[PDB]
Amino acid sequence: HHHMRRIHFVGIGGAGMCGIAEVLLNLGYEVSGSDLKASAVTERLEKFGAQIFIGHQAENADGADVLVVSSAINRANPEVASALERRIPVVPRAEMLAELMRYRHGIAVAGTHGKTTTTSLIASVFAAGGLDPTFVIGGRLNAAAQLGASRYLVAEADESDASFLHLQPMVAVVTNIDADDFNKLKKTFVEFLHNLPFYGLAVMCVDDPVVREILPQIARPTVTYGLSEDADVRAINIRQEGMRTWFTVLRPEREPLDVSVNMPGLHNVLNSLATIVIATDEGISDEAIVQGLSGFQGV
Amino acid sequence: HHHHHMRRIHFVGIGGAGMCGIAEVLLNLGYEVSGSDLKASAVTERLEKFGAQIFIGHQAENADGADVLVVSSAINRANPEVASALERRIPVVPRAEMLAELMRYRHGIAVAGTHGKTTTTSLIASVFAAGGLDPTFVIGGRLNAAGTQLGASRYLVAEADESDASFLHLQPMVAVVTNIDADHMATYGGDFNKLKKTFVEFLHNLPFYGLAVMCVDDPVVREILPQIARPTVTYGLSEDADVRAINIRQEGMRTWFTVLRPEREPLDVSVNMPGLHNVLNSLATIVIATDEGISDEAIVQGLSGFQGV
Ligand SMILES: Cn1nc(Nc2nc(N[C@@H]3c4ccccc4C[C@@H]3O)nc3[nH]ncc23)cc1C(C)(C)C
Ligand SMILES: Cn1nc(Nc2nc(N[C@@H]3c4ccccc4C[C@@H]3O)nc3[nH]ncc23)cc1C(C)(C)C
Repeated sequence: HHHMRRIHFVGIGGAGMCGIAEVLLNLGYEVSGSDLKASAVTERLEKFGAQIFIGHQAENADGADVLVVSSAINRANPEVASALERRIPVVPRAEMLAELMRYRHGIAVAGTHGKTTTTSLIASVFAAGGLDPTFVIGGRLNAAAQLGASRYLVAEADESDASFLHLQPMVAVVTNIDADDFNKLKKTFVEFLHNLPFYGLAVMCVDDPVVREILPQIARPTVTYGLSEDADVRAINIRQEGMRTWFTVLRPEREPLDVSVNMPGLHNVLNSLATIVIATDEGISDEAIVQGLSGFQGV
Repeated sequence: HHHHHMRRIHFVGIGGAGMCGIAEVLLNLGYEVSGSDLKASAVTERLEKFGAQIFIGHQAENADGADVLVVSSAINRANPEVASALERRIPVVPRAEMLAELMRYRHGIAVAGTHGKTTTTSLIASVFAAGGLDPTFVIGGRLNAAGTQLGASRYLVAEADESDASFLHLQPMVAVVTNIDADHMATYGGDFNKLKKTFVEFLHNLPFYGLAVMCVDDPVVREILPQIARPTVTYGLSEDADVRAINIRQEGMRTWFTVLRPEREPLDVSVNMPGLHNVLNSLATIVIATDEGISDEAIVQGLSGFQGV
């Protein structure tokens, strides 16, 4: 009925691996893992319930329903070789990482520029609202308290990643689609957005020419943002004051809200606008949006 | 809306035989459903009794309040309901896309493969009904339920056509591949190779906790089996199938066979259709039924109760 009970990580002390294991533990799965040396990472994992093996031997994979490996599927590893011989699924860590969105309210931040900063800004505003998300930057899981505890999983989505077209987010942001086959690149972003359920939300920067271009092709609920006169969630009254930028944000069915972001540059007004759309969608108060954006120090 | 962005779905032409079933399921899921049609009918009256809001005629205002519009297929920008929706960035989707989407809300069992999808879908529905699971099932783009409340049960069984635009966007809990056959396409080319990758990508839409049900009698299914990084149960007459038919006795139009299953005693079943392919269709059904926890008696009675599509 449920065909994954025990997940085994080959190299579980690795920087991308330990976080995923911790989330799977918080989800209630049995997690085991092998690593070449014990560390604070593995010791923390066993206290969360991981079964830790030092060294690689075939028997370490016994009982596992699925194996997670760092990247390449290396049959020279005896744990992997045992799994493959017995037809146990072996998946790269990026695929298990994407899979985590199936269990959480996933917010995927895509686009050529601004993914990392916007992900960080969302995490800071959600923290100010007490929503304490787990968020993924550079393939590493962090919390804003065990990983995966929160209802929310905020993750950058890199268009060049093999897992990009397999995410199952509830909310997807596209900040821009930039040339830095471009037409195949556009279709990739359209297919990404159609992985939203019909009750999900596509958050689209209409200041970006290509995002605006593909907007009518997205058959999912949308909120647009930008400085553009037709953006649903719009920045006006922008006054750049040294290291902080003040602006008023217009939102559908809300009074104008005066905010500031504690970083200069017009692109950071855009990163903030994306964050505001998302925080607004989750019911975060004006006060928490103001504190998260203006209290922010950097990625 | 906030957090959940679909509350009301509007159907243009809701009285159509392909549309009314989808509306009924969405109503059973708890959504608000509205629909327009050129004339009232017994179909619209039934939908109104289930809670649908019915509009006769097409006027832009019929779409007011809708979060998503469903059209039969083509998106006709001359239709005032469609045009009003598009003007407001309300998604307008063909019914095949809304139909695919229903699997997200249900324990979806998608039956794929070049041959046998309809019979296997029907047999699974027959066995799940015998097990008291009251499945809704999809053959030919039409929704059906065990008896005559579409969508009431957790279970949704649907054929998955590789040539459909929604094929690589299904979210099943269980996926079947009966075979991957080139038919009149040649075997060792680029076209057939793209078809293989399509089936592999389809199976990778299973969650890691889902199940891939794979006919290893088929050469191409056997070929792609090592690429599937999902839990798999294989079936067939092959000696190495996890779930195997043996002791096959073809009796006119009725076929007896014994099924071997891991950790189970051999089970004698029969199907009321001739041909080894119907033994294969039955084996796929037994794998899924076994995985679901359905009793031997429901598997036997479900398979023998089926007379045809
Ligand atoms: C940290 N960071 N964050 C960004 N964020 C966004 N950048 C843009 N576009 C960009 C932009 C915006 C204004 C002037 C020049 C450019 C160039 C590019 O076009 N669009 C956006 N929409 N939502 C967010 C966002 C962009 C950047 C970089 C460019 C400093 C790496
Ligand atoms: C109704 N129906 N149902 C089927 N079901 C399955 N057919 C096959 N194989 C197929 C087969 C079988 C016998 C002769 C020719 C072919 C071609 C392909 O090879 N494999 C299977 N695995 N699970 C189920 C199943 C097949 C058929 C047809 C062929 C009568 C349309």
